[PDB]
Amino acid sequence: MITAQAVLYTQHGEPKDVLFTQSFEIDDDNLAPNEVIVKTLGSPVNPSDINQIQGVYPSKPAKTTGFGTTEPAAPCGNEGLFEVIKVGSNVSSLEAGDWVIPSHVNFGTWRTHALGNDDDFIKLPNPAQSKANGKPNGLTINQGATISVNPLTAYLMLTHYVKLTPGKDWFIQNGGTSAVGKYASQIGKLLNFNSISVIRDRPNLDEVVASLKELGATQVITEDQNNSREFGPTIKEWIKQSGGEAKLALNCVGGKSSTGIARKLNNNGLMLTYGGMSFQPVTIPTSLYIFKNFTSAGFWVTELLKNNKELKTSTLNQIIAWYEEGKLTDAKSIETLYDGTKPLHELYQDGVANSKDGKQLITY
Amino acid sequence: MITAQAVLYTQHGEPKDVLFTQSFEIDDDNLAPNEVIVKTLGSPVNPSDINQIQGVYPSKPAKTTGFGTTEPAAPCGNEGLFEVIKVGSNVSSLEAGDWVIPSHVNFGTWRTHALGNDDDFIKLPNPAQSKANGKPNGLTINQGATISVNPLTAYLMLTHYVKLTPGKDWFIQNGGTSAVGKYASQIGKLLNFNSISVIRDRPNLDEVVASLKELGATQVITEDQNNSREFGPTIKEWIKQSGGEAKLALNCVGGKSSTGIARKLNNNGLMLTYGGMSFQPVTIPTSLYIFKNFTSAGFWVTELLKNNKELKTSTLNQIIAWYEEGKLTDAKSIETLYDGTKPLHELYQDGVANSKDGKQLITY
Ligand SMILES: NC(=O)c1ccc[n+]([C@@H]2O[C@H](COP(=O)([O-])OP(=O)(O)OC[C@H]3O[C@@H](n4cnc5c(N)ncnc54)[C@H](OP(=O)(O)O)[C@@H]3O)[C@@H](O)[C@H]2O)c1
Ligand SMILES: NC(=O)c1ccc[n+]([C@@H]2O[C@H](COP(=O)([O-])OP(=O)(O)OC[C@H]3O[C@@H](n4cnc5c(N)ncnc54)[C@H](OP(=O)(O)O)[C@@H]3O)[C@@H](O)[C@H]2O)c1
Repeated sequence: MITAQAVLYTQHGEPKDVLFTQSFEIDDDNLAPNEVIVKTLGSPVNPSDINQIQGVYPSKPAKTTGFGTTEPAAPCGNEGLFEVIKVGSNVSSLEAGDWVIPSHVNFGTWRTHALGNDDDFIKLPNPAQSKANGKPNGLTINQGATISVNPLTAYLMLTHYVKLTPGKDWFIQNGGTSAVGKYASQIGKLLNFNSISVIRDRPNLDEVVASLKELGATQVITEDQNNSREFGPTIKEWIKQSGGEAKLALNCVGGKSSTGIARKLNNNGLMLTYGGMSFQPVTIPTSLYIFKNFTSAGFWVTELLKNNKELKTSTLNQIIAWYEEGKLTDAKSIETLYDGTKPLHELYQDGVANSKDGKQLITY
Repeated sequence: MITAQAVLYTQHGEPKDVLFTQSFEIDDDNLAPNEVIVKTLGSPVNPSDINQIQGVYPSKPAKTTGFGTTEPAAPCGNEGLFEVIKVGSNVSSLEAGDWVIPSHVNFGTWRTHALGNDDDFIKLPNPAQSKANGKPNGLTINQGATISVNPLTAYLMLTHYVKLTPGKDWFIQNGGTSAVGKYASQIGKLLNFNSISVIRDRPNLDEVVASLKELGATQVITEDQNNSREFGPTIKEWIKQSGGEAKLALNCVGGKSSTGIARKLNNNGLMLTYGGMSFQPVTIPTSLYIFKNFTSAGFWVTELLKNNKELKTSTLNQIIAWYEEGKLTDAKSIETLYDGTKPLHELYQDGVANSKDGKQLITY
């Protein structure tokens, strides 16, 4: 008989307002033949998780009484890393000790345990298994807990929409310091795509520029350079010299930033909007559409991979392989350990409030 | 020897400031074997013509001294209807009396005459020729003079990008009172597309609404209604109750208007931006891209048809056929006749100044 904790809400709103923690019990002695019990190792706070609770994200778990509430309640969090604790009599694809992520969104990963069927999960190698398998590296908890959204998002935006000629063509991305952006820089490096990362200026600009170039940005500019008519020819020359074109823009900021990166594409450019961190709309001069044949589209990993297990699997497999080979590193998280002294929902509330500090991971 | 008149400018700027009339001589007796002389029958004042004169349009005729000026000067106007006055010895694609339009932009149509080669012109049937061909109608001067831009633009936007299901699907367009808008409404009716036209409010709204519905708009709303969150569900009902979807948005306004019509599309909607009458940029909420898989693109008839003679021909032929069959009517022009007493440039300056009154056509 396991006592678990889950972060719930019964009504949408700001996480600081509507979240609470619900204790509930899992009976490890009553597993159906295809059922599995998992224990959470870590799960991040993503913007989508927050948007989901706020009610402005049209993919969400049902509100149910399943965690022992009287009011229907929804769990929180869409990705995370779990460890298999026990499996039913008919489960052969998972065993105790295995690492898994949810196979689908809306599973609720802001909680200590879960009961599910074996097909609710996708197996990741644990570090012991990686090492036994002759890999130079095993996954860290943060790498496994964050493998399913941001790395896939970067990979798919860079490969699924426009073919960049290796060693020649460019993508331009804003939110250069974001977790997605750091994955995008690395994957650009691994696939030999040139890239410009746009970041907000900061006192240690030089340090951050150096870090992003190491990850794999070709050039790094500030949003002020992004805004600059004067600086524009600098960017054109970079591209001219490469013999390639700027064919793809990645936008998770909106507002002026989206305008700026759109302007820097060659004619017949494509922008994918995948976030709006500024809360400002995507703003594009009429002339880009008419005269430069700019196209502005969206990207939603959840929808793309909704009914494409094949694409999810091969992408996820590539990310796993890169980690095991040491070719990819994670967007690092600020980690907060749950030990039962402070209610679980307060840790996540803190993670939401502190997300400005950088990606937050709640660990167990 | 023919004495002609051309509207020119030596320096870019507002038409009211920079235009003048230049007399020039055309020799009707010494034509090269491929050369053609034409007499202008009518030419309209279009936004792009003004933008060229203003120097804010990326495609413009070269400044030249060929009209007999000291300073180099450019001609004005991109479309018009001409009558063939005389052809060279090797010309067999055109005869005297034939009706033609320019085959390419930047021809300079704000003038009485032109000398060019036969391939500078595209033949339309004159009313004699339509009659002899058994059509119930021949083209009018305004229909010929304005056939080459706005109706091709409306047709191509409606048919070249997304397939609307006849009798079911919708497009939504702003600038509903524009010439292009009025063509689109009719072409929508002819192809059995449902549509919403968004227009600016005005004293005679009821009359304008009736007029556009007569042309073919299924529904007409004001920009206020376009902006209204409360009115939104009413528009969604129109589309849902028809059994179709709103798949296409046509934008020539920009700004809040572009936002509003984008919001009315179903998932996987496409917006085509073909103008920016508000001078505000195309503004799209991030959520439409991510969650509605909205796409925003451009339309420039000049670029699209620039190397697609077959598509241009097919479209032009259909527009001609509908006029001939009496199935399509022109967006009406306010016509100013040049009798040679008032300087030609003054007629066009007036046309420009009065273009807010509606499409202006100078006739000869
Ligand atoms: N569509 C999808 O499928 C999908 C999937 C995953 C993620 N996303 C989106 O990707 C974006 C980043 O996600 P993440 O997980 O990588 O988050 P993250 O690690 O927390 O990074 C947040 C980023 O936003 C920047 N930022 C914050 N406020 C800003 C502002 N007002 N103007 C400009 N930049 C601002 C931050 O830059 P600073 O360092 O300067 O503060 C940082 O780069 C989010 O919009 C998220 O919703 C979308
Ligand atoms: N990209 C291409 O290939 C292409 C081809 C043809 C035309 N166009 C563009 O299509 C547009 C219409 O051209 P047209 O020849 O049809 O001109 P038009 O007949 O003169 O129509 C002008 C339209 O603009 C509206 N308008 C004017 N000022 C406005 C403002 N501040 N806000 C909102 N609406 C405003 C007018 O509405 P009101 O009645 O209320 O005044 C009217 O609907 C222009 O932008 C033109 O440049 C583009």
